[PDB]
Amino acid sequence: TRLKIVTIHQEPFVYVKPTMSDGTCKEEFTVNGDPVKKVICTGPNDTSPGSPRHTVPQCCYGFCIDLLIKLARTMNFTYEVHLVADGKFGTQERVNNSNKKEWNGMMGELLSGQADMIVAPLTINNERAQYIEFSKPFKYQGLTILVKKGTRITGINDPRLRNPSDKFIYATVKQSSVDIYFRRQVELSTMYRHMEKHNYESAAEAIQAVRDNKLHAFIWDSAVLEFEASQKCDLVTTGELFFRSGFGIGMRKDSPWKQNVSLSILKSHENGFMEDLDKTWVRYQECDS
Ligand SMILES: O=c1[nH]c2ccccc2n2c(S)nnc12
Repeated sequence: TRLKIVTIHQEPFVYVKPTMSDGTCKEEFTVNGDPVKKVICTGPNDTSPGSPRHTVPQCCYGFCIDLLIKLARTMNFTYEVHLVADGKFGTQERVNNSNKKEWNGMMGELLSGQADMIVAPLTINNERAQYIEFSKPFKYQGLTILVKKGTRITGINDPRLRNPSDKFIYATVKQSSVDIYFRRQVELSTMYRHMEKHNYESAAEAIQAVRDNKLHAFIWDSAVLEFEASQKCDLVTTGELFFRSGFGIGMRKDSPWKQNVSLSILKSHENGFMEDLDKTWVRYQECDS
């Protein structure tokens, strides 16, 4: 009767921290002085490779955890939370050198029944929606560009992007959905020729490169980038959001929970719950002084 929830490590939607020796979560508080709600999430012990605990209890919290808690109380279900084993959101890939394709990441865990519900900043798109159901979006999604403050880029149609040169370096994260999407679009091939020269192994490295003036612009999720930029006085996002969609809760097709998850989200938009989440989680009060 208890739902298996899969989520993924992605601040500020889901923070992942160790439990204490007792197996409890450290008591912490929000800017408003409310207790941070924390759940126990088991997941791959990436922090301690070599540990005899391969799958380890950890403390999860953030925007998506508050939202999970709201859903559970509103729809009266119990749950246990785990972090996706391969650390991925989910793409469809050929397996075993055949023509059979399988989803990995959280998409795969949902389809195989290792998860009953995906609660994460999971981007709604047409290909995913062929295989699962999304709720109404709890938050809107798009890409944006991270730059040093002062750098002016209008957005995706900016000439320094559309007509690239070594004078203005931009990039994204290798093997991310952004990377995979860009590399397959005829319309983006000129941009991609530039980007594949500069793509970074991880978002954190790319963000640091922008601070270090080693990368001029980083193309990534706008929620992640706006969160990161708010921490740093010398970092800003710039240009119009682009390639937009929304984040939704994911469930298997014809799930008995789908309508109720959507109604709960619509209620939360209307009553100010979602806006309160945005206030609590999404932006620093001010840049580091
Ligand atoms: O559903 C997603 N959500 C994502 C949210 C933030 C950053 C990357 C995300 N992502 C990637 S890469 N691939 N799928 C996703």
